[PDB]
Amino acid sequence: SWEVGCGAPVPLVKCDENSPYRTITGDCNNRRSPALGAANRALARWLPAEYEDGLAVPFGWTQRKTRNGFRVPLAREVSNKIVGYLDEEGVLDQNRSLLFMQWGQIVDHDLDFAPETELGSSEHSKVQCEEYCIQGDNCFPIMFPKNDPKLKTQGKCMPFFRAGFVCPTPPYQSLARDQINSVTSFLDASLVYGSEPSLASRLRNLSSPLGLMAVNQEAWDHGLAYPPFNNMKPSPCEFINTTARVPCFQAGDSRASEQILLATVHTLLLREHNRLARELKRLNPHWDGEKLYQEARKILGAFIQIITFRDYLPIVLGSEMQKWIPRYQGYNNSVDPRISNVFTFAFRFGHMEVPSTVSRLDENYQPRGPEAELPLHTLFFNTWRIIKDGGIDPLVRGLLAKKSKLMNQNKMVTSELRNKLFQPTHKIHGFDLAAINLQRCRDHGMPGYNSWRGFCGLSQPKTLKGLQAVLKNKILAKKLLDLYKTPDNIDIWIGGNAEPMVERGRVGPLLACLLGRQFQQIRDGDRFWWENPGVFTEKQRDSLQKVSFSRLICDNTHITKVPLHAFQANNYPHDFVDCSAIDKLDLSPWASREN
Amino acid sequence: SWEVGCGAPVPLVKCDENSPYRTITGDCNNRRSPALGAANRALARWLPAEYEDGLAVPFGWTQRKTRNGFRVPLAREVSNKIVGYLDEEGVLDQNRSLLFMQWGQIVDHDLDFAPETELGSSEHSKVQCEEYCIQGDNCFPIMFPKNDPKLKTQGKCMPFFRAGFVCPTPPYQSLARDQINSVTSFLDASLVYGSEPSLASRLRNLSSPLGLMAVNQEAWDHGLAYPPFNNMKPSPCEFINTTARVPCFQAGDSRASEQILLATVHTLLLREHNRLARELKRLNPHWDGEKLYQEARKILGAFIQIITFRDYLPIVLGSEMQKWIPRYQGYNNSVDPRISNVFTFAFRFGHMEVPSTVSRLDENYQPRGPEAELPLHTLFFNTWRIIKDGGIDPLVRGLLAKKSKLMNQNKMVTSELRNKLFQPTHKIHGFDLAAINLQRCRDHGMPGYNSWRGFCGLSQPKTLKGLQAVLKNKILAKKLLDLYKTPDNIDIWIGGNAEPMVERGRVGPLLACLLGRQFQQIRDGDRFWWENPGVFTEKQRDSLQKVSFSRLICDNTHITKVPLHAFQANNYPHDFVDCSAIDKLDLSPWASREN
Ligand code: HEM
Ligand code: HEM
Ligand SMILES: *[C@@H]1O[C@H](CO)[C@@H](O[C@@H]2O[C@H](CO)[C@@H](O[C@H]3O[C@H](CO)[C@@H](O)[C@H](O)[C@@H]3O)[C@H](O)[C@H]2NC(C)=O)[C@H](O)[C@H]1NC(C)=O
Ligand SMILES: *[C@@H]1O[C@H](CO)[C@@H](O[C@@H]2O[C@H](CO)[C@@H](O[C@H]3O[C@H](CO)[C@@H](O)[C@H](O)[C@@H]3O)[C@H](O)[C@H]2NC(C)=O)[C@H](O)[C@H]1NC(C)=O
Ligand SMILES: *[C@@H]1O[C@H](CO)[C@@H](O[C@@H]2O[C@H](CO)[C@@H](O)[C@H](O)[C@H]2NC(C)=O)[C@H](O)[C@H]1NC(C)=O
Ligand SMILES: *[C@@H]1O[C@H](CO)[C@@H](O[C@@H]2O[C@H](CO)[C@@H](O)[C@H](O)[C@H]2NC(C)=O)[C@H](O)[C@H]1NC(C)=O
Ligand SMILES: *[C@@H]1O[C@H](CO)[C@@H](O[C@@H]2O[C@H](CO)[C@@H](O)[C@H](O)[C@H]2NC(C)=O)[C@H](O)[C@H]1NC(C)=O
Ligand SMILES: *[C@@H]1O[C@H](CO)[C@@H](O[C@@H]2O[C@H](CO)[C@@H](O)[C@H](O)[C@H]2NC(C)=O)[C@H](O)[C@H]1NC(C)=O
Ligand SMILES: *[C@@H]1O[C@H](CO)[C@@H](O)[C@H](O)[C@H]1NC(C)=O
Ligand SMILES: *[C@@H]1O[C@H](CO)[C@@H](O)[C@H](O)[C@H]1NC(C)=O
Ligand SMILES: [Ca+2]
Ligand SMILES: [Ca+2]
Repeated sequence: SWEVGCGAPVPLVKCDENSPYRTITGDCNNRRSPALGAANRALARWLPAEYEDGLAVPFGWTQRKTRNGFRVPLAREVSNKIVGYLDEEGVLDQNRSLLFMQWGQIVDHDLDFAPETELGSSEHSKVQCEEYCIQGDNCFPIMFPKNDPKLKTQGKCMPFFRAGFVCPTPPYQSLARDQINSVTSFLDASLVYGSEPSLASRLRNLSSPLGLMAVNQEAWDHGLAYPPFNNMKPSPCEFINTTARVPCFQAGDSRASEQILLATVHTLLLREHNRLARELKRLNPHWDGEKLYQEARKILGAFIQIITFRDYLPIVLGSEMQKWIPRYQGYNNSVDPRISNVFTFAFRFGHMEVPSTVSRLDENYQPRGPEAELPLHTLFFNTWRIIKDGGIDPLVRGLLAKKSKLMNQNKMVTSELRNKLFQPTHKIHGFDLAAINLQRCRDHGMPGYNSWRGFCGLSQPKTLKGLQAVLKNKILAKKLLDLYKTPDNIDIWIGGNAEPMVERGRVGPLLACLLGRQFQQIRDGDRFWWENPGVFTEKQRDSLQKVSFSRLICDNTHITKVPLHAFQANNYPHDFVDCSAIDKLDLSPWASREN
Repeated sequence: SWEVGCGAPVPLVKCDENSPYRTITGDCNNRRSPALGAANRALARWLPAEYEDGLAVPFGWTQRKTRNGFRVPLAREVSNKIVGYLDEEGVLDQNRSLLFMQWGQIVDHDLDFAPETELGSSEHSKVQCEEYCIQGDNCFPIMFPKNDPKLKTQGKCMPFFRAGFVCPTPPYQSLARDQINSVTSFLDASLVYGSEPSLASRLRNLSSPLGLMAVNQEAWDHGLAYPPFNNMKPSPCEFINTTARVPCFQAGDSRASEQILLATVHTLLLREHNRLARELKRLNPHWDGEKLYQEARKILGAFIQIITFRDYLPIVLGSEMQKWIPRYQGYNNSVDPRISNVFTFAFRFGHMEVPSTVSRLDENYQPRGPEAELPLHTLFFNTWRIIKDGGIDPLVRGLLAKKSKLMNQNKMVTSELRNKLFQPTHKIHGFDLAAINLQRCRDHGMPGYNSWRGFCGLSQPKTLKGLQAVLKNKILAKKLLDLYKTPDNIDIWIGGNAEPMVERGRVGPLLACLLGRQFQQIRDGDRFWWENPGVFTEKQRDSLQKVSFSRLICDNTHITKVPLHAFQANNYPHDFVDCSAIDKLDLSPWASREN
């Protein structure tokens, strides 16, 4: 039967039909099922939801209940007992640029986003959670264990809310809970253009009839632009440095400002749009604005798919790609292009690759000034360090020359992320990303480590001597279940990352499986995948295989010497070459001849 | 309506059932229904709650919904246009002592306390209501009209927190909201003995046999008692004058020290008890420390009741007393003894009987001192002016010799109360009792004015020519609805207080009703009312029939000249006689004898 409980707000689009262009909402990619893969629809489930009341309450809610006959360890304890580490000494991946984790957070962002629930924009229930730590309704506090340093400093807990679900979000019911994905499952640069038409036009210079993205009129970077400042007052980017008074940037996506390096690449993508539109305009003079805006948007998306599948995914899945992402072979009209719930917890591995400091290099890539080397922690929702401090050129260099953190079984998440996190809703710099990642698993109802090791075809260990075989490490295998008590209860985020990394990759057996599949599907089920016949022509493609992130730099900044392979470890004199040694993306084929 | 309801936090006890003594909590009075009339229950309702969303948002909080098709007047605006005046001359009630005014406030405090809501305990939210004046779930501001003084001087609005409701304290749903009465509904002098098991005890000197209430050990008044100071740091009493640094008095009821005059009678009471206990002890040598309290505590309540129904009510109601309060025909157990909500707004008529200043007289009832007449406003929460500047003797001569404030359709409430009211919570001296009152009606869900004229079975005016016939004042009737636009929307408090006084009484036909009905009720449903058989003996009564407030003054102060009728006007020295001229209350009939 179909006890299809309740429905949906949803921008209802009617498709065009023959149009050679992508819709904003994400609809119509599919002819037999339109809304399949669009924004604001429940995340998909590869495996049945696992809640305490089997229907919607998270494990670790009604203390006096267990799973599989045990008490689920507090989120914050899992973090301390197993996730943290004090000494940053030589904890850096050595064949991976910082760019390697920045491009990650970007592709993640183009694929998913489960809105937190906040009804409340005047509200004090908003406060019964930050100030009293009382579980009830959407408030699901992250309690602290004994002798947790935070206790003498911030309170009894860390405010935390449940992720919105389909249908409303308020007085919730009926069938097994499924949370929403407010973005589009396609690598369609929807972080640059948006997911709701309403906002996709706000982003637009629509007074000049030459298709351009709206840009800042009050701030500059050597005659180069920054995204437009966001409207809404009580923005956090202002709070950080009350004096400076420079707000967050506004982009197709709403997380663009979390950290100064994220904002930076958001600027390159915004910038590449314009070089492309202007260019096309000059070549196809008769072309009209709307035509420019989308031929550009199309060029750009092709870009995010080629960098992502040619340069980025090989080196994550490593030797497990050929196995999961077979070589492309046409639109498989019948493949779920949607993002599964788990994916959004399996692609969080990146969290473990964020270094504890971001540095600014000066034209010869030398640490510039008295404060070129800052703490990751003083960079969340920070834009003034950009507007009022050298622009983003010195930051882009950092990304090219400095390396990312390497996932170490006994150095998982830097404290800058596990102890001093800034949440846009709050005032302190004392939240924890690891703990959040852990309850958030429970909020969404994920099944356990074993039920997932299963989904992939790997042994489901039960003996502590068994966990050791997989994790290839005793003391980790031990600390782990002195907490969970059984392999069947370990949270996927942690349980997955605990595994050693596959050959020449950056994630193990289970993560490789969950990512591999997901990615293949949004690539085989996307009607606009660039390589699929019709979306572009033989000659347009030929020109597209020559793009590179290195080239992206050369055309939108004043950097001059850059690496051929922006994603691997590169020292400054040798591994760098002046831009004229690198391919250019010939937009000639885009030329349209009249008669 | 015979149905179920929210059974929230209430001290639970077991009815002994044959104890000749009232419980402190008020519980067990009623045999068939225990709770009835108990403290911390929430207020009898005589009419439907009227709220804007039919459940809990005050009328006039959502800035666009109406009442009966019309916008509700700002709380403060009514106060400026109607309630206030600038000449305090000729405003004195020629035939009513200041004491009149004062006994009314004692009888009220014995009957009802609706706690306003929250505190927080280190809160960022008390701050969001006294700075930005932002509306929000517990904070319902009082906004300042345009062209109002307070604007230039205090700010945008003055703080106001809705009053406590019954299932919760914090935030939620389903039934018409009701406020809590934290004091026993019977006239049992519990402003003295308290309404809580735990406080009730602490308030007594258990370090002796003698069964007495504990007195202050740091300061005495000419060899006489004072109540003990209150622990509470961030005390209002000390803030007034830091140099003096004299804390608030601790009494059976919180408000005990809002003003020098109230805190005063609060001592005569306290002293009355210790006397009785002491006295009883010698006539009954073998009694118990414990038997001493409540034989006295019984003697005391009975005292309140008498003065209230016998010298006091007969002059508030006047020719409407027989109509509502017939002669006692004994305990009618089928009568709801609880205080209705409206009573708590009907009784505030006394807010308009407070004169502009408070005096201090020398033993010849001559102004005593360089600063005898003190403007009222510098007396809210004042204690040092007692303990340190004179004693209570000078004040009590004040009450007996000075006059109250006559209610006058033109001068409603003193400016010492309209503009300069002090609240314990906050710092400045610029609040408005009148505006609090009006705001407070909408908070308590008070049905409109007409909905009450009807309830008492009186003409309901619809037109302006209609409202003039009742108020017997054209101009007023006009000012009133140039603001309310319709008789239906006039806030009870004012509308009630607007009607011209009844014969030989001090309230209009409406209030006469409300107040008459309420009082009769707490008297006919109180199993312990004194005239009731069993409660006190035939002889015991015959001796209680002579208690007088003049005698109270005598036995417990060093005043020797007092009037027979302490409630009306009395000029010195013709209306004053020697304390030897007034009766004494013989306790000989309380003499128990062995076999
Ligand atoms: C600071 C934060 C980052 C940089 C130090 C960072 C980085 C990444 C990378 C590199 C990712 C994948 C390659 C990635 C995936 C996802 N993140 Fe994370 N992130 C920072 C801070 C946050 C915060 C706060 C959140 C919200 C967490 C919550 O669940 O409440 C966050 C989330 C995510 C996320 C969820 C997307 C979604 O489903 O809505 C990823 C897939 N990041 N991040
Ligand atoms: C100062 C205050 C007084 C002295 C000038 C004063 C006096 C009286 C008298 C004489 C009353 C009866 C004849 C009387 C009744 C009630 N009051 Fe009032 N009062 C002073 C100050 C206040 C403040 C502040 C309040 C709270 C107002 C609010 O609505 O928030 C107050 C209340 C009341 C009240 C309500 C009891 C209740 O239902 O909770 C009376 C019946 N007074 N007062
Ligand atoms: C708040 O944001 C301010 C930006 O508007 C920032 O002010 C600037 O920072 C420093 C003050 O210490 C000065 O800048 C110089 O600092 C180093 C030397 O330490 C130089 O190498 C740099 O080139 C740079 O010129 C600026 O004078 C100052 N500007 C202003 C207006 O103060 C503050 O640092 C921020 N304050 C906080 C607490 O975050
Ligand atoms: C703060 O409270 C003080 C009382 O605790 C009060 O001071 C009192 O008033 C004056 C001191 O200024 C003294 O009274 C008079 O004393 C002799 C008469 O005997 C006169 O010659 C003096 O000039 C003075 O007028 C009291 O002794 C003094 N009380 C105490 C305990 O010191 C202040 O007036 C109060 N301040 C405010 C702002 O209210
Ligand atoms: C660092 O990573 C690079 C990137 O993969 C490695 O070079 C690749 O090596 C594989 C075979 O192992 C080849 O398919 C490619 O020709 C190489 N790609 C690039 C971009 O160079 C390199 O071997 C790694 N460095 C070390 C020391 O292992
Ligand atoms: C929209 O596009 C127009 C066209 O370029 C922008 O106007 C130019 O702005 C630059 C720098 O701000 C000036 O040097 C030129 O003089 C302007 N050109 C013309 C023809 O007026 C405009 O700034 C853009 N606005 C937004 C919000 O992006
Ligand atoms: C002041 O008010 C009281 C009560 O209203 C008056 O009391 C009545 O006075 C008249 C004499 O004029 C008689 O009807 C009664 O004997 C009194 N009853 C009471 C309870 O006192 C009082 O007398 C008024 N002042 C004057 C001079 O009448
Ligand atoms: C509690 O009651 C006792 C019993 O009388 C009080 O004790 C006497 O207090 C007087 C007055 O200060 C002293 O002169 C006596 O010396 C005390 N006698 C005894 C046996 O203690 C006591 O002061 C009272 N305390 C309180 C706080 O009320
Ligand atoms: C797509 O589905 C078809 C239909 O069953 C099948 O030929 C094949 O498994 C899929 N093709 C690709 C390229 O994935
Ligand atoms: C007792 O109260 C009941 C209920 O209000 C009422 O019927 C009647 O007035 C009273 N009975 C007598 C005999 O007075
Ligand atoms: Ca997308
Ligand atoms: Ca009482």
